[PDB]
Amino acid sequence: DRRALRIGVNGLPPSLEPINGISNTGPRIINQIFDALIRRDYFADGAKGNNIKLVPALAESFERIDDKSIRFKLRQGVKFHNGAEMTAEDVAFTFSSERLWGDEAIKTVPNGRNFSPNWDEPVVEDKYTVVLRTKTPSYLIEKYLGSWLGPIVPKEYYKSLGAVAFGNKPIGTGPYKFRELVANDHVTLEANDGYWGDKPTASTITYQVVAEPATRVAGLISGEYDIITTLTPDDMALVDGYSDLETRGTLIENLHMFTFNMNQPIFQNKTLRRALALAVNRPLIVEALWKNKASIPNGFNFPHYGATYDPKRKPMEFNLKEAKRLVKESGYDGTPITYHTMGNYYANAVPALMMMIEMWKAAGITVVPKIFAPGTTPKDSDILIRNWSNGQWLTDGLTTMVSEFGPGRGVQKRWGWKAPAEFNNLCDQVAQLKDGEERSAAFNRLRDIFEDEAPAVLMYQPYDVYAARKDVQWSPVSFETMEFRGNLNFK
Repeated sequence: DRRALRIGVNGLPPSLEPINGISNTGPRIINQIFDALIRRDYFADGAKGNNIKLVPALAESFERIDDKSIRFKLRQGVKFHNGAEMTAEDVAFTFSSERLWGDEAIKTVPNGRNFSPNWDEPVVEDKYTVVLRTKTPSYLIEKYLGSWLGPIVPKEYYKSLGAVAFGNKPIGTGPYKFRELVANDHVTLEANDGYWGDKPTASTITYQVVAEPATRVAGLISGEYDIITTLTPDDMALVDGYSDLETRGTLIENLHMFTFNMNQPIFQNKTLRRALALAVNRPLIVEALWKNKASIPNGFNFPHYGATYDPKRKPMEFNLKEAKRLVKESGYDGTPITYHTMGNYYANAVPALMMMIEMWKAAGITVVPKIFAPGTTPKDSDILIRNWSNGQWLTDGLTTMVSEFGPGRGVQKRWGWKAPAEFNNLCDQVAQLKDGEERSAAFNRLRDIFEDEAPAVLMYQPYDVYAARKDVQWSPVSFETMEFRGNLNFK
């Protein structure tokens, strides 16, 4: 009989429905209940959990048929946890206007269109064949289907409950099936021994909420948990001291930044935005708070972007001489500028802010913290500077320079960034182009416009730390999720 796995977690997601559950805490549970048509093989070819190789999963085979359509041949006889057979009807429903991207659908799945390409209606050609397609050119359909957008839901069962009720009683095809949810306390899953893939190695997996990281460290020391989540490099020394325990860390595909409400007169133009960007000494922050474990990216550029990653890109400029020149050029009069942060919701948010307040003071700018309480929502008119984070969810450069800072999106529409026409033309174009010299050059150029305009200032790629018993073999992956397929063995 297999061991029961117990994971001490920072929290539980608001839903277990694949899109509504998208969060720092959802994917780790959702990845076990559901399968996608394509799976990202993080450990392929000896990689330490960071490979972007996409391999077929519920799709037995696929063939791209033109610049915007892919014919998928599905695995036959695969069952959902309730006994329903997985067919083209279910895959077409998953990426349909009715469930995901239509006007009525986004009323219950609010990010269904935001995390999707320009989908056209799926076409069911036979019981196990479906064409997934876009209205305009798209060579990213494969990447979107291998992302957190991809999980396949059962048509009849999902339709009879709806997105919110499905999220509290989810049915998928994955290696573990939903047993129970006690809101903000635990989610228990039980082994799906009818799983089309490899036999699950745990009898059950419990995701138990433990708000305090110190209480989680004690839970691992005592024997309440096998694996614990959401630690920082400072907690590594206490855990490693125990010979039967060890820390397991990795860089995650997320980016910490600060952004500006550009409707405010002081941030309507790029001048003072650039001054605050050039005054930030990023290695001094990563040395003092992240134990040099965080990585400072060279532009809005990451190795998981694949063919749109530029390793020869120069790092982001730190120049206090230029920063002081821009402060005076902007007409900045010395009024304190607020920096909103909901405490340390993002790791090291307040200590990073306090370090930057000194670096901005050196440049001639007074920035004060506006530490808002959990449960509060500051009104947009009261925001000058605010911290933010963007999960780089696709294995492509589109997420999040285009998906967040592009045309019609919130940074330009809600926060007022007047982006140059070239940025919006290249954003619309790179969504359509296939990987080549033209696509890679357009991203390198978009990155340059991003730095000149400074609608956000990138700080660093965070370092996520897990801790686990040495008798549980599991390696983390470079994304905010947990993968147990070919990566969960008990000693």
